Amino acid sequence: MIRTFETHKIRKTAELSSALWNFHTIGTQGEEAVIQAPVPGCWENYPDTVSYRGQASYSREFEAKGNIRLEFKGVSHTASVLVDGKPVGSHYNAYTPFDVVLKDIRPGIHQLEVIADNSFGPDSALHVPNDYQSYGGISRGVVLEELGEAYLSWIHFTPFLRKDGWYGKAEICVRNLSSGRLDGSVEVEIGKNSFAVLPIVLEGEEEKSFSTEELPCPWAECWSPESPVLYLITAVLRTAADDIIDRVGFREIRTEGKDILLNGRKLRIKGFCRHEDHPQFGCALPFSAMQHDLMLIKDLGANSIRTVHYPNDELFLDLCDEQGILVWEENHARGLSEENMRNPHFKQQCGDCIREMITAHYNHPSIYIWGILNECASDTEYGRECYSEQYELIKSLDPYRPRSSASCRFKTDICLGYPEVVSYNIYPKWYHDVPVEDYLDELYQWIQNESEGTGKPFLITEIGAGAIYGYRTPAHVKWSEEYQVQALKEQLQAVFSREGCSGVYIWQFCDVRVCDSWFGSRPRTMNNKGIVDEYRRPKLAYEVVKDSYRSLGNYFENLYF
Amino acid sequence: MIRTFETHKIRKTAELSSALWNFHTIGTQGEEAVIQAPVPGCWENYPDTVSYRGQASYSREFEAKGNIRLEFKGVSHTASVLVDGKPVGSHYNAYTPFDVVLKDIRPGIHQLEVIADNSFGPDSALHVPNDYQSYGGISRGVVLEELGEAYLSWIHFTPFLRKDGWYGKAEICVRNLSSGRLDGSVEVEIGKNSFAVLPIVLEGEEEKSFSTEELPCPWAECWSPESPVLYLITAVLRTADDIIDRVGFREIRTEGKDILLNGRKLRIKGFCRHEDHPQFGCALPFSAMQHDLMLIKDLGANSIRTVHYPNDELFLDLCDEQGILVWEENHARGLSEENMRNPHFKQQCGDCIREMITAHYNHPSIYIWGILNECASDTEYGRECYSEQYELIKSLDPYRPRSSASCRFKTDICLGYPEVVSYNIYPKWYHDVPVEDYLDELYQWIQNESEGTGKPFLITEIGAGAIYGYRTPAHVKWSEEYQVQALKEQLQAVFSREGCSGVYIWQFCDVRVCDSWFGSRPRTMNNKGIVDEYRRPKLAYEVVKDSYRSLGNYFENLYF
Amino acid sequence: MIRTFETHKIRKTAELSSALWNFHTIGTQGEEAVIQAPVPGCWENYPDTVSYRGQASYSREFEAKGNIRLEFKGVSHTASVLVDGKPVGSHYNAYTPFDVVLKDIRPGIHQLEVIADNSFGPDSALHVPNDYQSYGGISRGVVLEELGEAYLSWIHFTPFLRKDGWYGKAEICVRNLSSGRLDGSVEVEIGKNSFAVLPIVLEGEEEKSFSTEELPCPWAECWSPESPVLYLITAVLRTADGAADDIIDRVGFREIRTEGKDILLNGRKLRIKGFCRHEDHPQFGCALPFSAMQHDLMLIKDLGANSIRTVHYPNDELFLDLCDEQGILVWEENHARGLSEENMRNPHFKQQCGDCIREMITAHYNHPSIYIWGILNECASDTEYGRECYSEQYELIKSLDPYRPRSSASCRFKTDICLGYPEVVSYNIYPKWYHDVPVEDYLDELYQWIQNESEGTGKPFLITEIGAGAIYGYRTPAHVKWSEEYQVQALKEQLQAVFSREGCSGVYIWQFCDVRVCDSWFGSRPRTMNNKGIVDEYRRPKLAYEVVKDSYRSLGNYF
Ligand SMILES: [Cl-]
Ligand SMILES: [Cl-]
Ligand SMILES: [Cl-]
Repeated sequence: MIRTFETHKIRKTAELSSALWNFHTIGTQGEEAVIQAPVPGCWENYPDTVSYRGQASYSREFEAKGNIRLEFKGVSHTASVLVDGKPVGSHYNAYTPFDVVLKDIRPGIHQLEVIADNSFGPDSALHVPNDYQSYGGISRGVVLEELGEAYLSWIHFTPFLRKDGWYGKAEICVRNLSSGRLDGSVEVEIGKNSFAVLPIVLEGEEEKSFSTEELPCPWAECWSPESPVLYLITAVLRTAADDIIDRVGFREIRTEGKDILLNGRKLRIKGFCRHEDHPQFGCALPFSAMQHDLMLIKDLGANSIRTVHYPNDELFLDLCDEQGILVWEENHARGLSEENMRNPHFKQQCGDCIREMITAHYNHPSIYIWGILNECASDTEYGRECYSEQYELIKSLDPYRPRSSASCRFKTDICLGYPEVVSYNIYPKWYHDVPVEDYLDELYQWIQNESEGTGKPFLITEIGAGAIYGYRTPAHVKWSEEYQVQALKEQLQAVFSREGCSGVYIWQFCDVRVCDSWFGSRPRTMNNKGIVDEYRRPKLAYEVVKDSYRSLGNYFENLYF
Repeated sequence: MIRTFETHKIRKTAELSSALWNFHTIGTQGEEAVIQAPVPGCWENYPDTVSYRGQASYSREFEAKGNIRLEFKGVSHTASVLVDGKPVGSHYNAYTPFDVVLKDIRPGIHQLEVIADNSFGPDSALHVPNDYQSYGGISRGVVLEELGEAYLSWIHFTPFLRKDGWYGKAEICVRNLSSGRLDGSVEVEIGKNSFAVLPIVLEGEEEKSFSTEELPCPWAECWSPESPVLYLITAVLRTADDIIDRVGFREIRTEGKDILLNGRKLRIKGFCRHEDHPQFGCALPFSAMQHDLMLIKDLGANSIRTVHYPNDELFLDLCDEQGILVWEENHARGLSEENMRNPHFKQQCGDCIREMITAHYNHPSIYIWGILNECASDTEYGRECYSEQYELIKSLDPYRPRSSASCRFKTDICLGYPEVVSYNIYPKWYHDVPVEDYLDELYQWIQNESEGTGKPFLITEIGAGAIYGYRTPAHVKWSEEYQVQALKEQLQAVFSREGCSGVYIWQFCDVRVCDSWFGSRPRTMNNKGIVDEYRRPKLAYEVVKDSYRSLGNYFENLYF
Repeated sequence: MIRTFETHKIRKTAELSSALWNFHTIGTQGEEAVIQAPVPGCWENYPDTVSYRGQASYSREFEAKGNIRLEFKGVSHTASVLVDGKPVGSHYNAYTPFDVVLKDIRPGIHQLEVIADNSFGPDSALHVPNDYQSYGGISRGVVLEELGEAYLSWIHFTPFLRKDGWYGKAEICVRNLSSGRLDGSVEVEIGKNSFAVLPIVLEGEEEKSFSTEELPCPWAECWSPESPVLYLITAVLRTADGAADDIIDRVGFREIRTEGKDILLNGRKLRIKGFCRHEDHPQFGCALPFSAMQHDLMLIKDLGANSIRTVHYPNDELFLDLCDEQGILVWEENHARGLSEENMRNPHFKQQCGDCIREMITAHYNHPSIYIWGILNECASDTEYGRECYSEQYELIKSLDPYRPRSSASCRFKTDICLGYPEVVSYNIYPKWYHDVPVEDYLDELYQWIQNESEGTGKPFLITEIGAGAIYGYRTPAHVKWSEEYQVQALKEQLQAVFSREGCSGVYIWQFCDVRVCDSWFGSRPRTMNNKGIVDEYRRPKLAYEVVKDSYRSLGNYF
């Protein structure tokens, strides 16, 4: 399983994942055991490599002829792809998809080998020792596609809410693998309604996109948390032959003043930060584990998830689309110092992550905002140059969705003029003993009186508290579940009564494994601020969050007129 | 119960602790509940004050006439004593004893009240937010004595090992409560052997001490871990009063790189142990003390280090009787140069040292006095403080060796002063370096670059954290498996380190700490116990036992 | 420490416990090395004997001359006492005190040895494989007394509430150790008020009891939970030598009486808000120190309870002292739990029950906290032979204590044939734990059967056990049994029902804390523990702690 729907009926495709591949670590003189390992999977979950950091090899065979495309949905975190022993592709970043395209291969059985590497060091500017784990392995699916002379690389659909109803625009990218000029058309349907036919002309080996005009969609129903209506959009390429199928929802997301507006209504965010992490599956969570998390998150009363701190599996985003859950998705970065951001690969790897993330995820109605550079050095001049570059990269790829960044630069951020939404991570009553209301008011007033973020929508993108599941004390000391109950009660009461604040993401949904270097401040070498523990067992604070989130709706309905 | 033996047969004494007193917190405008609270006890263990920091009041009644003495073995941490509503004494520091002497009180029933305070702030230089808890309450016992017009305030006995066997010297301090001059004698016996009779002459209101000569003790058998023979020493004043203590005939001295007990080269197999228990705070009863001791003995240890303050004399009694060697230190842990410059610091350290050595002089188990654990021994002001306190110790007990647990890795400027050089190190917990390499780099520097060169060397702390119950195949830090492998490596290194006399593992059990340390202390506990706070053995318990049981108390096979 | 007050000022005494003694196992094919062990203590808490069942030796020395008494407050569970290598006494039952009296011993150093045995088998009819542990060792204190030619063996004080105020009677037992006749008097004062003088004539080697009349005590204030006023009662034996001996105890002026369906305390209708509590602790076995006792009591008071039931044996006098001073009502029972009809015809059963009852009431008579005597918890009250035993033992209690009410915690649901005998009818029930039946229905069906079809009709009625299991830390959204959430639900329904039941004087929750049990019970006892505590064995509150506290604190001590 790769998506919750079929993305191709014409193109010949087959999943190479959901299978056992041959696996062995590399980097030694001797023999290494070859074991049969699951793909998707993380090798930190296999008994003999629970602690392995380094390179390892995954291999299997496949059968194919002609022009082929191998799509990799995620390899943690550095990949080299070899087909029949020849290097044919490479990739950095565990959390965004990539592909290898091979022209006119011999028919028959081929050998596929992926070298996966989770090492830290100078080549890796995003994956570093950090407050979450960098796993190793083929952590998301793998797809073999047999192509013809040309194929549909992607389709991006954009809804528009006009005075008279829903309009839409489609943009399609076609890649010609033939050395000669190519002619044809692309026919586009949305939910079996006719939409457009685009004439295509490609010069030899050209990749180019073609846009339709803004067309009416009088048949379209809204996507919203209360009614998550989705449509399949289909593009069929005809030459002298190929398709792509995606899913869309008709919703508008814009900011106006201090309001985040969804389909014209003032949104209240009731959210969770959620890592892709699980004690048995690493970051390779199967469908069943995803939906289990989503059902707990819905039980808690939440309407939104924030993908700390990297792009998520499209299968998870699909499930948010289908259930009306709003998504903040951000590029892969957490807590990087100014010196970290001057790594010579940092800008290229951020740009690559952003490009791949938005190109792949453009169509997900659940995604209402793009985030960047969580807790990076937004208080420095060199930091500001990076924030500016990446914010403008986002706008060039998606001019419509709002943008933001979760800041921890308390009253020293110099980048708040750039985003549409100002967002702050704060931990009063955990890392600072100050009443939450006072801390939040001091920060909010500074933003409005002293920063270029004034008058914009404002989110608390992290608030919460640690608790080791099972540690309970009449003294309610920090790390006890009782103390976490008290902290979350006070924290949520303050954020939801802060005028000008659109809502909150609790840090965080579940406890998460972190890097060994963080052990000193991370009991059990875990981040323990989950409202459920790593085994999804509800801590005492679970009932406090549920009471709070279930007492509030998705929209501000009773604001002053 | 105050001691494991009776310290008085002539003097009239009654224990006022081991009882319920009336208790309420103070500092409010309204009514506070009066509850019946145990003494000894810490109010952090009573349900309604588990989080209380501040002042509280303890009171009961007692019957007495004439001259009386009220001895407090411990009040956590600042005390004010009132009798019939009049202030009559005060005290700072939870861990040392003190007394209140009142002259010629009317007969009948009297009101005793103790105001205990565990507050932090500028008045308190030793009790600070720290990596252990500052409890509140009457945490050790309370004794009422009815006195005549003079009494024995203490007796100190010193054994000497000479060419021809054991000698002894005794010093007794007598205090006169009458305005008139006082003449008498003091008869001293050890184990019902005649020892000396000292003539006494005291001016009015004078406290003065008198010493016997060095006298042979050919009947004396030695005290040692293998054979902890003890004798009762009794001093009887005649003008009428007595004092009884216990002594052991053992010699402790350093010679080169050796710590010598009765001429034999000692190997320390130790545990750091706080006075901490989840039910009893720092007010552990006899049964809880002996339970710890039986675990420590089962582990193969021969020694305990009183981190980071003097211990209950009842615990030291149990160590004397069981042959356990004790490192006892004054109350201080981790104080910066700025903390040490607190206007009260020098006074409070001096008072702690005086009360500690005066009260504990006779315990044969105590083989070394420590000071100023992890204080600022790398600074000049620190050195001034270490110097003063080391010399104070020598003036009070010129015979035991002195030391200090340092963490000033290659920067300590105070290693010229003590008889033993001692270091706290945490390789494979706080620093990922092979233990053998870290210890070698430190040991070489001491020998080649410091005035600690050529003296005996102890590791006074080494260990690793483990949250009891957290286990994982990945052996991450805080898992019990990781603590197993850390301790195995650490112990292997210290016992193979030539020049090192042994080790105190940090630590025996998990210990509650202050809320300000939560960030680096899971569960607001120090989790480096080999047993958890409920005394349940962690996985590493078997690794320590395997190490300690495979080694004796002495270096028997050194090069000749 | 043996008691919270001094029981002697004239008699010369010295505690031999609160000390290390020499300890080694005996009778094994292993090494029997000697270690230094605490007394009081249980050897299951010493690392090398954590699993040891059998015999072991405790020894120390003492110095004494002439007539001596050695008092043993508790040896678990079978003792042989030797002095200077010669056997001088023996005892069965872990939980009652006993003494050894020795005439005219040589002066100087003596060797004391105690062989303690916790084995199960045919000689032991009370200590059996059971739902609680039979520890081994000297588990309570030991006292050496140097006596003269006679001594005060006990003093029993009984208050009476009359129309014109408090009255009192005192009975003293004096034991002459001389072969010659003894003339003297016993002078008794209560709180420094003069009470009585009893003239004494004792033949050679006689032990005899002497009573006063019922005398007025106009100065006396009463004992109650709200005001637990206590007085020290002092008896001094005066002979030709002067004040030759004494005995000091403590009393409280309170009346306990049943009248109809009411348990009356100083006239008021009592409500029991109680806990069953074993003497069990994971570090201390059954040898809990003063600090551990008071920690338990402070938790029990925090929970809103006013009463404790000593499941299932007599308790340390130190604990009962602490209940006296804090106004906690005590149900105390003899040592027996769940013994079948066949278990009860063990040839030693009646002797051992009788010995336990005699020692319990003779030693504990004066405690004002004790308001009721229980016997034979969950024994074979539905059989004819069981009835015979109940009748014997109830009659034995009345001959030792004709004033306190009596009872027995029954589980013979609608089949008990012994409810005519006691003053209070008591039942253990576990609806919503062992039977899935709504608590109110089950309790109604039982209570109507008692009023309509048994000779228990019209008497006061208690639920002496109700509760549910929970393994601390096991929590699940499914609220399965053994989860802490399920225990919350069960206790809420359970306490609502009992306090709603017309004719019920109250309840003892089973139980205060989780308790170690015998290995043979493991099949139904997770962790080889009884897990029905409201705190766990380490005294950590389970979720149901808050449910109990809300229930108990919403009700007063009286109807
Ligand atoms: Cl954390
Ligand atoms: Cl720790
Ligand atoms: Cl159970």
